[PDB]
Amino acid sequence: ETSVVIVGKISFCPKDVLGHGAEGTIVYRGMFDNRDVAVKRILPECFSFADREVQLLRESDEHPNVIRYFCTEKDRQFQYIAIELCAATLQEYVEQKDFAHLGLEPITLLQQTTSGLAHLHSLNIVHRDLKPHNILISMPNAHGKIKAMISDFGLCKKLAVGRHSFSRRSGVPGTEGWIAPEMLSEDCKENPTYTVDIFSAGCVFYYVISEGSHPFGKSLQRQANILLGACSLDCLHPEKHEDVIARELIEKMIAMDPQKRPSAKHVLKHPFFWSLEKQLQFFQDVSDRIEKESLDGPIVKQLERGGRAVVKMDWRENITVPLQTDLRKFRTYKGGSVRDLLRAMRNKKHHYRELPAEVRETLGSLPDDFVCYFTSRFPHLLAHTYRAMELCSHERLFQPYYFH
Amino acid sequence: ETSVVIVGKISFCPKDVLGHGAEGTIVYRGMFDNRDVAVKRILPECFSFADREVQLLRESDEHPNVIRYFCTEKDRQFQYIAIELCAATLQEYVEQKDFAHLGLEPITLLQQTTSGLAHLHSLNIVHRDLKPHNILISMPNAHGKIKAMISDFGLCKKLAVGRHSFSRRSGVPGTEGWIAPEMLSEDCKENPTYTVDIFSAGCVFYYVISEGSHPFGKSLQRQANILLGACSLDCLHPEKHEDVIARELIEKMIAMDPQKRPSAKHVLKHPFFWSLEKQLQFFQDVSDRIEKESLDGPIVKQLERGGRAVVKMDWRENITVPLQTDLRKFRTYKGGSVRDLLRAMRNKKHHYRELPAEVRETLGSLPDDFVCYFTSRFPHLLAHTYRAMELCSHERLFQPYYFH
Ligand SMILES: N[C@H]1CC[C@H](Nc2ncnc3c(C(=O)Nc4c(Cl)ccc(NS(=O)(=O)c5cc(F)ccc5F)c4F)csc23)CC1
Ligand SMILES: N[C@H]1CC[C@H](Nc2ncnc3c(C(=O)Nc4c(Cl)ccc(NS(=O)(=O)c5cc(F)ccc5F)c4F)csc23)CC1
Repeated sequence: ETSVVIVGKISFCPKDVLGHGAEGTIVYRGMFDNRDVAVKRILPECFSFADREVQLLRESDEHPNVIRYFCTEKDRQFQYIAIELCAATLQEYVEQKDFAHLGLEPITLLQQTTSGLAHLHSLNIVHRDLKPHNILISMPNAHGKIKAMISDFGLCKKLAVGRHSFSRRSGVPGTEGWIAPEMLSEDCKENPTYTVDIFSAGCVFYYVISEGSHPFGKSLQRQANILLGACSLDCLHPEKHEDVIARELIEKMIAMDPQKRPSAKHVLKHPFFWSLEKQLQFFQDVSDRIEKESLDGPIVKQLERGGRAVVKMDWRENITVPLQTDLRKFRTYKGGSVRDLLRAMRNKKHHYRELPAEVRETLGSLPDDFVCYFTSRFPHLLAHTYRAMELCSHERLFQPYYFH
Repeated sequence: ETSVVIVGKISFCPKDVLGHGAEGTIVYRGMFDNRDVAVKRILPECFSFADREVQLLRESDEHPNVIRYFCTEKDRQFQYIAIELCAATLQEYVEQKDFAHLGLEPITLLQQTTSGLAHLHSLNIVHRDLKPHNILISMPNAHGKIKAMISDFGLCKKLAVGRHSFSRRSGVPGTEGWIAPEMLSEDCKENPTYTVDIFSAGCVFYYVISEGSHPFGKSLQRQANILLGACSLDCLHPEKHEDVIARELIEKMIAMDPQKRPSAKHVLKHPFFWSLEKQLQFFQDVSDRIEKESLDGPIVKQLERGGRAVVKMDWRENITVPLQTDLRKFRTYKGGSVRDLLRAMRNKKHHYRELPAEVRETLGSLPDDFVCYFTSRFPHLLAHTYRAMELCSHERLFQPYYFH
């Protein structure tokens, strides 16, 4: 005994409220062409912007991590925008989940969000209101997989061709606690640009992997801390390898200097998104790259700068006893050298199949267990090597690992 | 002074005809929700077919290489189906002289098509009408890039739950030339299955890379030769590396025994689609795997079976003089051995940075010219090594290269 509203090909039940937007807009569950949709109702004072918004998303190239638009209808009083129906917000995903049964789904979710953002930016569109509440989680497809989608383009700006920045004349679009600091600065000479989205995404990254925390604290003091640069990444412990890599990326995404934030396409290349196999492949390509480099050369000096803390003074003392026994039968590696620890890894990896069964047992299978054997014992190895080998980042061998 | 037809939210100008077909079929250029679309008009004698097939298109169309459906309108006389407006068919792409590829070359097109096909089969949808006329080429996107899309879903069937097969009662295309033989024979025990699409795809593959030829002849003799098993791949040359690899894949796709045809996901794993760098990596992983292998073990024995033709009696005599001069130090490399050829390749890849400038100059840069140096001189090496190392296809290191 429920009621239906039909405006053209868009139908919805007024009792199925999914949320409330800005300016007294309501979102309903509904139907369009017998597809499940979400239906946003807007006011007459919004008809000009909605047509501009719809024209933006109807005309832009489709992308799997940008929400799919279906149809707009107008009646005597309202406009209605139908889009793909989603199961949840990213906010509800983080509140209502336990990241043990998910595995790499949180990181895949952030990589999809970042792909969507890189797609917007390459169309010269700055979102300016990225936040967990308007990153949407799809309904499971026929195979049960889900994905993240960027939505809510009311605050976005399409830069003119040739422009790389926009002026603050419109003021401060955004939501308190996710606004880049250069947006709220009286004495900032440089116009904001695409990197306002990187700062917001950085906060989202930390929000997801911390399962609810914000780099700049609780919501009431959140935006004040941003202006002061008062951030804190406590949930990332500095001696767990996964947390070190995540901290290296996020710190740059939320950096106070906008020009120090990586573009969205840079973010996607970071080791935060590397599989175990690719990390070991990076260690191998590095070890091969520096095998004939002199100890006085710029590449090795960079790699050894701070190296004793990376290898924990003597890495041969921080490995398992069967691998210590096996390393002594051969030429001696220098225990304080990052380069030699990489050389030992490359050598045990290349000769894995002929290693004594005791040594293959403590290393574990190639490549997953093998690489974690080293990264879990030397949690700064990959981050430190990644930063040091930035010198070779324009060479063909290191193209899969960096971005130009 | 041109006339406009409006049927619901679909409109079109009947002067803008795009094609004709059976059952009084006409396709027009038109509009829907202010997008350019193609509009197909069908008769009352198709209302029954049409709705079932529109639903299957609506369940498949989220994949980027499946045509996107937009709207369907029922008319007091006809039915009208609006889909994404496209620029060309695959047929026009192959047969038109200076067809701008727009950053889309034949291999990427075939891989896009197979990706779409694999998406369908994973939804338990068999297409059953795959041919160049109903693979479409998109309009360029905002970045100027184009892609291929499967369409013409009028004959596609969703298999019943638990069936891997369908019966020949209701869904064989009226236009022949591209139909798997078991769809049209009578002496047939097994019922047709997904591999009817692979057979058609096999013919399309040849049609694209041969630039217009069919494996089974021209027009009317095609389907007759298909039922006969009389095919010919003579555009694929036996002494060109790309053609040898292409022939090894197309041959299994159009195989008479439907059970011997690889699935669409298996096709995608075939070296036909490997980048140059992946091919060089396969050679290195093989060479490492057999370095300590017994000369009389099954693996090396398998690798040397027919090795003389692969290395052309003496591979040391079929390489450039600078590389010959550089291999002189390695007197352990036997020129009659496929394994030793692989060992020399791996050794010069590993030590590439240290090689003299003469040697690097004839090899070319790593990894593209380097791997082509050898495959262009030993056009059977990859195909032979690939088949030979199938003995190691269940080992973790050779997971990426095979299909399990
Ligand atoms: N508890 C859960 C919570 C999640 C619920 N599922 C949802 N599924 C899908 N959408 C939503 C929403 C929601 O606001 N949609 C929405 C809608 Cl309908 C229209 C416009 C915009 N913005 S736009 O920029 O104008 C815009 C214009 C375009 F032409 C295309 C895309 C656009 F974005 C928008 F963002 C709120 S919830 C929810 C299910 C119940
Ligand atoms: N020289 C160039 C040539 C390419 C032209 N561009 C095109 N762009 C986009 N579509 C086309 C087409 C074209 O047939 N569309 C089309 C359309 Cl509109 C609707 C349906 C189907 N499928 S179906 O099997 O009929 C079919 C039947 C059912 F009952 C149910 C579902 C179905 F799916 C289809 F396939 C023909 S040309 C062209 C531009 C000029």
